[PDB]
Amino acid sequence: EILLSNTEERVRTLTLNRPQARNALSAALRDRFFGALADAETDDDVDVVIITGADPVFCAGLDLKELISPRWPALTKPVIGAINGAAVTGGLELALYCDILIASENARFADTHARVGLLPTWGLSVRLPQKVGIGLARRMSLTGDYLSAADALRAGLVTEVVPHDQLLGAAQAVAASIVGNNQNAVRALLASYHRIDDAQTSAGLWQEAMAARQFRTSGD
Amino acid sequence: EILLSNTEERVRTLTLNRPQARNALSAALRDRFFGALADAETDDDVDVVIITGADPVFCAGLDLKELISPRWPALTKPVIGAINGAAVTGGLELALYCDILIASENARFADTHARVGLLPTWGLSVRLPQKVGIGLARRMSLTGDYLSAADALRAGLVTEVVPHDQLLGAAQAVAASIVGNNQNAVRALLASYHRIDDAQTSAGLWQEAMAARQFRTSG
Amino acid sequence: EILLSNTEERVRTLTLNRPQARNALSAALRDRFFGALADAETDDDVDVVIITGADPVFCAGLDLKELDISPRWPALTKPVIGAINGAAVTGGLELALYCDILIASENARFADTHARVGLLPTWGLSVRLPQKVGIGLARRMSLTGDYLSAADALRAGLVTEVVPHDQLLGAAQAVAASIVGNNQNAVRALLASYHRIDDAQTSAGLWQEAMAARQFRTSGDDI
Amino acid sequence: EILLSNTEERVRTLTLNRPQARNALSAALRDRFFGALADAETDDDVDVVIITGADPVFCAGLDLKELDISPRWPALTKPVIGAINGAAVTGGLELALYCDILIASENARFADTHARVGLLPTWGLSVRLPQKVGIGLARRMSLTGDYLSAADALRAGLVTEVVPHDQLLGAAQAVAASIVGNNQNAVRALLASYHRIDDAQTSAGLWQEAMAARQFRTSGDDI
Amino acid sequence: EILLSNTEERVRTLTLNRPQARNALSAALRDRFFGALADAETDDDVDVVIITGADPVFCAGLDLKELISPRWPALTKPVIGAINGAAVTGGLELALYCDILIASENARFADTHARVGLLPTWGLSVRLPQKVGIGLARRMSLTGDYLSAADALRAGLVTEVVPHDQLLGAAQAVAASIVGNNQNAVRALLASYHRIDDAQTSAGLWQEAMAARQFRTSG
Amino acid sequence: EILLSNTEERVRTLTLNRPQARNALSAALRDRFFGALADAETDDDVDVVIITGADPVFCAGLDLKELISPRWPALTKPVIGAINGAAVTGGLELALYCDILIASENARFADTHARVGLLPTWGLSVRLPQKVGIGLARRMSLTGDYLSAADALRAGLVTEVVPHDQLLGAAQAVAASIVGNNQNAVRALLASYHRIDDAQTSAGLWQEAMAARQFRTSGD
Repeated sequence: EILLSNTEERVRTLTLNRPQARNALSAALRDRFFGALADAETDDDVDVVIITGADPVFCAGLDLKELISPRWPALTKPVIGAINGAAVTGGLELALYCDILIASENARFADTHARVGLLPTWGLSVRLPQKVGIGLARRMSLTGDYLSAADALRAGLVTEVVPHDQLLGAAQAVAASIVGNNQNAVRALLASYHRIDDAQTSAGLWQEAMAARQFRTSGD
Repeated sequence: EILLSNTEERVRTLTLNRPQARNALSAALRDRFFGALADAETDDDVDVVIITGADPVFCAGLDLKELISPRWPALTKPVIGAINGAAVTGGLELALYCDILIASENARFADTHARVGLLPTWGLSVRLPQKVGIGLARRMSLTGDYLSAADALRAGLVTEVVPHDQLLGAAQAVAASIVGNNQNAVRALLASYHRIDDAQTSAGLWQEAMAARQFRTSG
Repeated sequence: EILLSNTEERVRTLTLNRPQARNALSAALRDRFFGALADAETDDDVDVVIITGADPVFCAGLDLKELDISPRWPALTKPVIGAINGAAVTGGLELALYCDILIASENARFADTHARVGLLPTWGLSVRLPQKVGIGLARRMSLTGDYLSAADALRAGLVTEVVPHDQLLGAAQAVAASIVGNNQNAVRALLASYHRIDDAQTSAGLWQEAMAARQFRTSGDDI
Repeated sequence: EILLSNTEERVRTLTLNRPQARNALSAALRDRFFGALADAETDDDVDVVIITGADPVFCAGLDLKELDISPRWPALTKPVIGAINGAAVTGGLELALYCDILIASENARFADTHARVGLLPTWGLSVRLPQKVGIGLARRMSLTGDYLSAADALRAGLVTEVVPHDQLLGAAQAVAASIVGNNQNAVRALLASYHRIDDAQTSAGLWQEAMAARQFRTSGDDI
Repeated sequence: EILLSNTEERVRTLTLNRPQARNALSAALRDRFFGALADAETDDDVDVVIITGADPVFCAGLDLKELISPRWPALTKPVIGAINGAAVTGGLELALYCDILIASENARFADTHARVGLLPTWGLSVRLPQKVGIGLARRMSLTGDYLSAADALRAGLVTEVVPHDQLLGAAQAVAASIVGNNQNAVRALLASYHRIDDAQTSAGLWQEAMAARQFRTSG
Repeated sequence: EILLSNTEERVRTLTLNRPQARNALSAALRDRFFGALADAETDDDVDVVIITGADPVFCAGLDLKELISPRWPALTKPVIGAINGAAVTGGLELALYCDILIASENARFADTHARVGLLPTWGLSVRLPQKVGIGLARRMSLTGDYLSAADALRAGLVTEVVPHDQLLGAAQAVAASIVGNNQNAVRALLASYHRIDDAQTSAGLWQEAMAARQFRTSGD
């Protein structure tokens, strides 16, 4: 129940499914999600992964009630994020890991790390400015204010915005187009893109990790 | 006839000219185009280059019938690309090399590498993310779908979209403004831009080349 | 009077104030402005800095009538919001590029005249302009010298927001208020990290910018 | 008693002190050692730190009998001289690699057993070992598990000096004295810069080291 | 006959075998050598590779008579080079690819690229400075002089120098110790070393390749 | 007089010549030296440059009595440093700029920046550890102690050490070997090496510059 999984036309959709807890990532949901991605890489029945959330929220972030190392695994199959509502903090980081984002008109995005007195460890501080721009990333992180779907489209955080009821259809359409191409090339090319990106982001991700340790050390 | 070249008031326009083959880049057309850019760098009558294609396509890519090391030379004179229609795969890569792009309303852009079962070797895997964003580059490369002129503008791939018949006039206008500035500074600054950019892209282009070698090696 | 400073509820606003000279940066105004950024970092009454200009220009660039211009934007851990009220040109475009966060008046516009006057930049334009507006737009800006409108800067990602002229400071103070409302140890530890991550990318470019500027000056000392 | 600390004329010496257990780093000794480095940076009585071990081993590595080992060597601006009195193995080789400056007893020797015991490193061996002994020697060390003698470490550049065993601390304190005699604001501003320059190079490698270690643990959680 | 291959107790030794042409790498010998390394990566009977040459030269470089893209494949199994004599130019580059080197007292090393009017394309301009120091790489490349086995040891190019007749035994000894360790960890660590190294060398190898293209272009 | 210049067999030797001031670099000597290198690049009569000092010192560093931006120009011809005695501080930086070093038994090397309360601006803090190793560079910089010719050979700072009276002969021999090779290739290759090195050292040199400005700012 806490994660749904379904495979149609070689596209597997993973759905975060604790809607009454606004899809917060508990220890259980983290293990199940990150495990489900790893399995999709090795499963010859799947070419593309779509990730989404049960409405009205995509992901509210880590289950802070309950409470952090990075776990997104190495994939050569593409992951499309179908963002159905608020993506906040660690939930925003999940969106940021996706290769391709599409958004409902209901999508919005926020970083509350500075608001709740924490620092990111899942790449926000690298990938946010990479994907929305330096100033917008800094405005988002320091104010903690929401970025709308329309503005996310403008800044290049998502590739498409559609009416709520069309969201999954749109993600499936992009996935069908991928599925219809040569998959040896899809994966070789995507693996190459990840390598080239990783080469630029490693140093920055190391610094994100060190900044978080130092912040935790002095607060303790 | 396959490449047209005209020099006017220190602006040289190179026109890919195989309209019936949608300006597909043959071995002969590669040699004339890349060679023309090299000649342009050292010709003292030239301050600025404009590249374009004979209608209705800018460049369909490599000539796949006939059938790929990089050959765009090191330049300190600016190259404005006037995209008059489809820029596909190899031809998107030509667009990506240009310092500044302006598009007809008819421009559209595509990467069909993964559709036809090849990996890029002219910088697409580096420059496309650089110029349209990671998300969109990945959506383009993996789908093979066209990005419209208007979306190219939004994403920052092109600086201007004008109606089709204003395209060259729009390119010549930008050229005139560059020519009207101090050419010593224009070249020193451009060289510096290239250097700073090259420092960021080198690693990535090497990884692009190795990925292509490994892919060609398995098949 | 060439630089105004005012401090309201942990937000310090620095206003370049030579309106009749378009807020051109004379040596005196540079010493004043850069000195003021330095102080703000050490002042325990300040969490956020806003920089802006006296209408109608934000900043026309260096005082060329008055005129080796080394970089002087100091290491800060507090955010600096640029409220761009009008033209930011050349050095003044560089000041804007240094800001963490920009907000524009519909009156704002942006331009690089380094190639027009035949000089190369030493305050990071060659690195940060492509970084924050895209490569092709940066190259077209620098090489033509033409103005980028507020609408196009928003489209390009150079500013976060365009508002009507009389709302400009209101919009900067609203972002300021939200930052001030958050946990300031976290705000600073994150901004610092953001700055280290960015710096790790820009440093090789800034060195090459500086070497290019030295080489260009030295070959003109042969003309 | 598991860690000795002594402070003499602005030089603090930290001696790993479980000789009969070869100065293996138990959780208690790690908390003690790393805590002590942290304190030294904030202590106004200390300009220079020397780390060494109780004879006959410098440090045998982590307490494996006792046994996710994240990096804990803190950001310091004061120099740390490693006086290597004997074997430094695996984690203990990593502690030595963290030092700014090494001096060895003829008794010192160095080894990486990560591949022998089937573990990957997370304290920077994969980055710093090639950095400070050369690529081929690092690869031969890590892959064979064999010992590198003091003589060969000097030849390779891993240590700055080899002395007779009973001169070891004398030689570390002599370097300490000279550093202490210099301008300490300059000593620290330069060391800090040295650390930023190095860090800009090592950071991408340290991240990749960490990811490799995560991937290796996760595929063994399938065995 | 041109490449010898023997597998023993999970150690494979590849021997360049054109002694009369001083193991010069012909088109055919390149294909067999590079192909052999690729086969080695996927052969489950192999943990460690040793490369060496038939006496008296390790490798004289490319076969210049007959007459250069890089082709050393991505490996996670260690390659020990047993340098039995002269390693020159292309052949120095083979030595530089190896994870670990051991030398006969007869080994010597040279870069004759600038003497014969060529620029390197197999990583010399990156890996030589990396492995002997900047000063010495530059003295080597610009002079064309030999670096002796003993000096190679001092400078860190090789890990061990042994008398000529102990060379292979010295290489097999290191191989045995690697084989005796946990191979999962040995491969994961080696892959990680390669990755970390590749991250530092990519930009440089791209610049190496472009410098070679520009040089070939002017002549 | 303050700089000597002589060209034999297409090898130009530049000799720092204020021996009674231990070849300290005054404003005049800086202009004349850095100008002399720039001229050698453009002078078709020259293939190699050797730099050295009038005995007993190579270079004591900047004329501190008198009192700093970097000025070593872009060269494609090789520069061999013939180090005849002490190379200290800015003088050590000069040695570090050379492509190839050879040393008299009289050579020694020192960094006194921390001793005299200054920070380097001519690349010491990048190139020292590049060429002698991280720990030795740190030992040298923080103690200010001399490194001998023998140890400099060991650490890889110089390529050769010879008796004092043989020093220039040795440099001329290495230069003759260069001169006898194909000069199009010598220069293309050396230009490529400089590009590859510059790519690794730029970020670090920028940080050296920033560290120096910040140190000067706080001391003022």
